[PDB]
Amino acid sequence: MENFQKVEKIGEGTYGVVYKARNKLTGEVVALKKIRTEGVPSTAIREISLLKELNHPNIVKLLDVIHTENKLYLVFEFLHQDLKKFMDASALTGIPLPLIKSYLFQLLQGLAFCHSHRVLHRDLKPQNLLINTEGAIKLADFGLARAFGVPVRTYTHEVVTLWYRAPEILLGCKYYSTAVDIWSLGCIFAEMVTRRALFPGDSEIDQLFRIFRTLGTPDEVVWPGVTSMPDYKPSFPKWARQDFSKVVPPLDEDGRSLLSQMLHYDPNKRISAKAALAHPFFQDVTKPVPHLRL
Ligand SMILES: NC(=O)c1ccc(Nc2nc(N)c(C(=O)c3cccnc3)s2)cc1
Repeated sequence: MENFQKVEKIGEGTYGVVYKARNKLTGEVVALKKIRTEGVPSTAIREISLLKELNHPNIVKLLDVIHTENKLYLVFEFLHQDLKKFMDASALTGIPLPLIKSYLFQLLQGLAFCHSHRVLHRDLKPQNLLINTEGAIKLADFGLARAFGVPVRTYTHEVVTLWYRAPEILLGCKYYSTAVDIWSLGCIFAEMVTRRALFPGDSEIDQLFRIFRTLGTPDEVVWPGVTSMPDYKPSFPKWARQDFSKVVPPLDEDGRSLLSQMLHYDPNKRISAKAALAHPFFQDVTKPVPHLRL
């Protein structure tokens, strides 16, 4: 990269490779994401160019967009660690509840902001959540399937994670609502608490059935319209819903209650980010600083 200096490769997202780089001129350290190849749509670059204005303390700042040679480069502010790494590093002891609560609260603030601006993330996962030494956590990547789509892998043979995908997506809904982000965040919340992914599916059907085995196979009573969904099959096994206290022990009732609302099957009953911020679980929220080893 003529203007930069790919310090190190720090990821390989579902579109391209992310590098840590220094602006040889400004000297600023940034995350540079290279995107795939035969001209690159102008509709996306306009969708992207729209993200530059989406600034919030809990959203990774998109600094520059550069189109050149069937290659699209996205320049983002750099953060030192992602939540996946932090969770793995905290696996022995667990992330303290107050920090879990702070991170959840901040991510809901970030989502309330995006959603009020009619922007959906669509692919929330621990690897797309970045943290710093000051205790902030920010939303990164944003997918962009409305300006690109769901990739078969990433760009070069890679197993896309389905663990955080909302059921309406798995059932073939063609129009996603902001509810898909609340579902993913609920899955991440559970994972921070238990130190185990909630629904670790290894295929779309296994992902769906893992959800059904835990929350019960949905029906018209809890999810009006579900049996008419594109990929719904009357032949799906009928599993009973599991007691919620068994899913995220030892989370307190306030936490369970909020998680249950973030995981409602019906996208329309699923709690909004705005409403979640008002939940009693956050009455005593604070902003602890994490112990980060960089
Ligand atoms: N695992 C690591 O050591 C690690 C180190 C530093 C990072 N730091 C990152 N900073 C930004 N801004 C990132 C992104 O904007 C991003 C994230 C995910 C997909 N696409 C773009 S990744 C992330 C991970």
